[PDB]
Amino acid sequence: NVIKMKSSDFLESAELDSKVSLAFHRTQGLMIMKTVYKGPNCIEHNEALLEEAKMMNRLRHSRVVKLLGVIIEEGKYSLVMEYMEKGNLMHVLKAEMSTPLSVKGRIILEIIEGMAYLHGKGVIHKDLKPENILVDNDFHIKIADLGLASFKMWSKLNNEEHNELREVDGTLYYMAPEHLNDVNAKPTEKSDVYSFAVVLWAIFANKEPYENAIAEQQLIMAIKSGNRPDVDDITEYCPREIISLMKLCWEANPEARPTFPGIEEKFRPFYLSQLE
Amino acid sequence: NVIKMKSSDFLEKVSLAFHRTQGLMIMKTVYKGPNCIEHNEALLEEAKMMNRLRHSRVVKLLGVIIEEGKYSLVMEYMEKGNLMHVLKAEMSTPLSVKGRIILEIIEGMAYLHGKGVIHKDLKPENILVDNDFHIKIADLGLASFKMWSKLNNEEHNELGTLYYMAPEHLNDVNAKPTEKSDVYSFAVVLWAIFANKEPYENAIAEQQLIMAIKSGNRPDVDDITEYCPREIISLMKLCWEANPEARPTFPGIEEKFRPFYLSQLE
Ligand SMILES: CC(C)(C(=O)N1C[C@@H]2C[C@H]1c1ccccc1O2)C(F)F
Ligand SMILES: CC(C)(C(=O)N1C[C@@H]2C[C@H]1c1ccccc1O2)C(F)F
Ligand SMILES: [Cl-]
Repeated sequence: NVIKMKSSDFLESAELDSKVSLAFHRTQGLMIMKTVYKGPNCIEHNEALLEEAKMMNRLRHSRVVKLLGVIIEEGKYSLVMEYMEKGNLMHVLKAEMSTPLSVKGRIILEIIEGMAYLHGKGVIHKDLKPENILVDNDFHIKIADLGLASFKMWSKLNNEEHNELREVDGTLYYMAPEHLNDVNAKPTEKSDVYSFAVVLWAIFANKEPYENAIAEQQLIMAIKSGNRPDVDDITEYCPREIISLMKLCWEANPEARPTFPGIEEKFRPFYLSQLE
Repeated sequence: NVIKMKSSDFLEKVSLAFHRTQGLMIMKTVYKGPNCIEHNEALLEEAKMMNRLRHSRVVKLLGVIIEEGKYSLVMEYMEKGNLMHVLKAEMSTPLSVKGRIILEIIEGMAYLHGKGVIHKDLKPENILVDNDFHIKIADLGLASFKMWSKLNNEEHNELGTLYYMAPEHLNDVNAKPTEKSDVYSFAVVLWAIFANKEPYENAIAEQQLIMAIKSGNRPDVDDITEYCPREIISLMKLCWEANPEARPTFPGIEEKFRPFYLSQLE
């Protein structure tokens, strides 16, 4: 069941850099709060938002970010989630203290475990990227869906005329070429395997791909016609097997890519023998 | 789909099996004898059902041999054997490894319950261990697979149980197992992990012990002469409650136990 929380239960809410904000619950401590809508009171979709909140609460796994509660009040709808101290994956990869190969290896296997969990329950992420991989103080990771790609009613609630905190309209580096300039195409398990491929590269590069691209359409068309992250831009020691894995996972044809159980079967013994 | 394998694909009853292209496996050969032709369709459909369970903490069925007079399940190799065999070795298992063994057991049982499977026979013999001390839950007695289990116990075929069983099933074979039946087994598996031996060694009859267990008696916590933490003793007492409804679920165990493992034991 979903825990129904109140705004009075939280003392202060400091907006943090990437509205997502750090929130101190008065009895249960530090949490993250995605406040999705703030505005005038319209109680139209509350049944579907709560049922969608129930569905996202059913997804329980050690490598998936738990929804802890929801604030469903007059003119404010928030999601409340667990706190992951080191922030997102790209924030950790850019830090002054460098992350060793064993921790990187463990990060990749935890990513695989979490994606396997979600695919096992029929969920396609549709938006796997470093920003959606959150890291605790022991370097263990949890996958989030901060763009609300799996949850239509909460995502549509953001894009509304009444909303003061409206999204006026990063993702495209990790979006599979079949989806670039193709809004109608249905994402699959294979779409996420592409994103993962680009996440692997990023883990060994310590940065976002495609730094030298100038315009958006230049990049879109480049990626659709075969261009990938530059493998020679990996300065530090990435093993041969992980480079082979990312090239396999960023195949142009979806059916040429492996699935996440197939990745895990290959990767886990490699992690244990070579990296741990 | 299930991979249909051949005897010619292997070089050799439970035995070590070398697949000619894929290396070492275990082959549980359930039947060897004359040709039983009728229920090969049900055996293959039951083989398909056991093939749907893919998880790092569950033994994968790699294939099945369904041939003239010979029926075998082929599964992954686990070098150190069952959990009880590893707990009895001359080199002791440290507390951190034991903690990780418990978490892997929890992960696997949560996987299985997530796919609607009740194990119904969780015990150290069904927990296999690899050379790095990582574990996988097995169903070596085919408790979830009636046609394959009945195929073993057949007239033509030429080829300790009670200690982990919840009291609701002792002297009540008709009662339906639940997720909570496995939670009791796990509770007794925890005890065993810190004792390095089977429970109830000093009991002298089956019927005495069964009725004792049904009326609340449990494995002896004073028999633990290693450091078992306080909160794991609290966890096993919670998990071996007489009333099934009083027991936690495996997601409930994990929520408590994982952060305990991470902060205190890792
Ligand atoms: C609460 C939110 C949506 C969240 O991370 N999740 C909800 C559930 C588990 C987790 C999640 C991760 C990835 C895909 C689906 C999904 O669904 C958060 F991002 F606000
Ligand atoms: C092949 C056998 C039966 C096996 O362990 N399993 C089959 C599938 C996954 C795994 C398993 C474990 C536990 C319960 C059911 C189950 O069903 C092996 F013991 F021979
Ligand atoms: Cl957890």
